[PDB]
Amino acid sequence: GLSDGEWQQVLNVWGKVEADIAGHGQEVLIRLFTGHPETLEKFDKFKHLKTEAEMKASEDLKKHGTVVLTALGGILKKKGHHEAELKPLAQSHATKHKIPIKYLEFISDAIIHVLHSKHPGDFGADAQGAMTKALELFRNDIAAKYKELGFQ
Ligand code: HEM
Repeated sequence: GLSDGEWQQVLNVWGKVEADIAGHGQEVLIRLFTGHPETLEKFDKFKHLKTEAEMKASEDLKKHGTVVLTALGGILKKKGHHEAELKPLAQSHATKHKIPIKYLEFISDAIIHVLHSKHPGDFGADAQGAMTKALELFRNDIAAKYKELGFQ
């Protein structure tokens, strides 16, 4: 449950991401994969990436980063009214990709890390609070769908 002012902060922060969705998406995934190498194993199409240099050079990783952040941005712009947008992602990530909710926590924190890394001094405490709450809401609603599906 975010207030109007918190959603305003989220969407203000998101404008930073939308200015360079592929660069943000790439760095989010690289942060996830390097911070939590087990997550790489969930991607048949990225498990060949042995080094961060290879990840950085991967155009397909940037492409997927764009897909991920485009989806997330579409969800965030719903300001919590995202049941229709979230449902297929929860279902695909539970049933097809088999992504534990822990990895969604990892990527949530990776987003925060990337925002500070790319916008040092420009991702204020209020913005971090609001973005964190929005990612928690996202993760929590996914978690509810995971529970429905019995997925761990
Ligand atoms: C912000 C969180 C995330 C969003 C918005 C997101 C979004 C997406 C989207 C839109 C797709 C393609 C459509 C689909 O299959 O449903 C996708 C595919 C996938 N996602 Fe995610 N995802 C997220 C987090 C994760 C995490 C944390 C993992 C694994 C650690 C993961 C693993 C995958 C895999 C394995 C695929 C299929 C990739 C392929 O083979 O093309 N996702 N994701």
